[PDB]
Parts: sequence; structure tokens; C-alpha cells
Amino acid sequence: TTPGPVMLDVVGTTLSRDDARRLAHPNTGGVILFARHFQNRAQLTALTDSIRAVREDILIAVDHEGGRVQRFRTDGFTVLPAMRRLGELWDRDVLLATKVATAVGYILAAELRACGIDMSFTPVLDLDYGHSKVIGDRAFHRDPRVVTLLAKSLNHGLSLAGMANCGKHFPGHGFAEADSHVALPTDDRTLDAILEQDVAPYDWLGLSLAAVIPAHVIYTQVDKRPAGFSRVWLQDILRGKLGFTGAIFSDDLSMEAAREGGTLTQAADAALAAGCDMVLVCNQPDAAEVVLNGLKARASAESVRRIKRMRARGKALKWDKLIAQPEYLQAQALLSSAL
Ligand SMILES: CC(=O)N[C@H]1CNC[C@H](O)[C@@H](O)[C@@H]1O
Repeated sequence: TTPGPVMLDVVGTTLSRDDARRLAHPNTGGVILFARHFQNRAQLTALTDSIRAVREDILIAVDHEGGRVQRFRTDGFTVLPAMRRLGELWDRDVLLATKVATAVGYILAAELRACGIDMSFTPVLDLDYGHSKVIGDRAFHRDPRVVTLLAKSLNHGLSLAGMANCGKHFPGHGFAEADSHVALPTDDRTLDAILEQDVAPYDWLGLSLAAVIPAHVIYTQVDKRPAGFSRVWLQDILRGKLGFTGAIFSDDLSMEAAREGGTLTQAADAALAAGCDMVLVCNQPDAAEVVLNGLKARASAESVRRIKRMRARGKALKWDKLIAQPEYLQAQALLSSAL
């Protein structure tokens, strides 16, 4: 089988029949995991094994950014710094910050792969304007050039463990005031101002950028539709102007900002019509199931190529080997000392 366009979640720490029904649905492409899905490493590994036993082509992801966004923080998962801490380190020693960024990405990726997870929805490329509380310390730095090179260094670390990446929230959640979880944010700048600064890391990363999540933010001088529902942002700018060929994942359609798109099924249709390859529907698996069964038909072949490319590459070390690996051990020591 081949992956569908919907990324949803499972009900708990072990798979239920309802989960297995949803996982088997042709429109399912992925699972996103949250803190409630984690008791310990052994339980998590068994959960991801069982998910792949139902659907072998499934993508498994998690939000592991560090700082305030890190779902697994116990039983041996390394608590990672907020990305803002890396920008602060850069302001003292640029080269060391890049070295530390790579170590963070390697630890991050290697620990997740040891538990059977394909990817993390990282890095945040939002610029640290200071305007956005929802982003806040999740942003690397104010300067798009600095964001770019730190994110690139992080992504390199991810790649060393065979893990891809996902830049977010395109074209930038950093300038807008409001929190898209609970309201619909706006950004009234010109297209050109947005392109010159907030979009610049997406453009400069080139092949070091594997995927994008777009913001549920309305950029009122560019398009009346939030970015994740906007063909202007997703096709004209991202695919067109930037020539990006990686996967586009919608931000979570359960977020309040996304009700600007309609019922869940209507919003999903709109995100995919706009240019998302996958849509996230989090924290309401039965509503996700209505989406799975109601989605309007579309061409998906181009999307499927991109989705398959998000699967982790090559073999991962299990925990019992990772814990003795000098590279892993070295990275741990560097993170400890440098911050
Ligand atoms: C704007 C914002 O913080 N969105 C987050 C929440 N929605 C879906 C995922 O959990 C995560 O990757 C997103 O970054």
C-alpha cells in the first residue's frame, strides 16, 4: 500500500481496534505522537512496531523541537534546549553554536529512531521578532541569516541519523501577535517584506530543507486565505518562486485558526487543493475518521513521492547500541558543557 494524505493520532499507549481501522484506511498517511502516547521507551517502541504492523508504509512523527515543545522528556530522552538558547550561544561564538546545533540534531534524531519514529516537526524557522508568544523561545534568532545557518546545522545532525526535517511555520509565524491554536492571527506586511526576511531561510536552505508546515496565519496584503489554505503561498511562492520540491504538511486542522477553512473535511480539502501533500488532524481521531472517509478525490502521485521521502533512511541503532556509541556520548558531553 501507499500513503494517504491524512496524519492523525492513536488513542493511547497501545493500539486499539479503532486505531487499527483508521490506520488501514487508504487516506491515512501518518501518525503524530504526543506526550500521552509515551510511558517509557519499551512501551513506545512496542507502540510504533504495532503501528507499522498495521500499515507498513506509514509515516510516524512527533513534535521534538526542544525547550517548551518536546513530547518525550523522560526514560532516557535528552531534554533539549529551547532553540533560542542556540541563537544566544551564536551571539557569543558562531562556530561553536553550529557545532552544538549539529549535536542537538543528532541526539534528537538518534533517540527518536531508536524508538521507531521517522521524523520530528523541527526546525522552527520563524524569526524571533519577539511579537509572537506562541513561538517565543522556539525561534532560533532574529536574523534570518542566523536562523538559516543554525537550522542548517541542526538539520545536518538530523541527517546523520538518517532523519529528515520540517521547517515551520511558512511563510512566518514570528511577526503576528496572536496564537493560531486559539485565534486567527494576521500579518499585514507587504509580500516583499515577508519574502526578504521571514521566507529567506526557506529559500537559502536549498536541499537542506526537506519539508514545510505552513502557518494558519492570514497575510492580508498577499491573500485573504490563511497560508495553509492559500494556493498563492503554497504554489505561487513556495513551489513557484522558491522551486521547493519537499513535502508540505498542513498545521493541525483542529487549531482554531483553521476553522477559517470550514468543517474539518472542508478545511482538509482546501489545504490539499492549496498545495499541502498531507494534512494533520490532531486530538480528535473520530473526527479525523470523518475526514478520511469524506475527502474529495484529487491527484496524489506527486504528493506520494514527497511523503515517501520523509521516511527515515537506513538502519537505526537501537537503544542498547546507541547508549554506548562514542558519537552519541560526545554529543551529550558537548551539549552539557556548551549551554
Ligand atoms: C503554530 C504552532 O505552534 N503549531 C504547532 C501545533 N500544531 C501541530 C504540531 O503539533 C506542531 O508542529 C505545530 O508546530
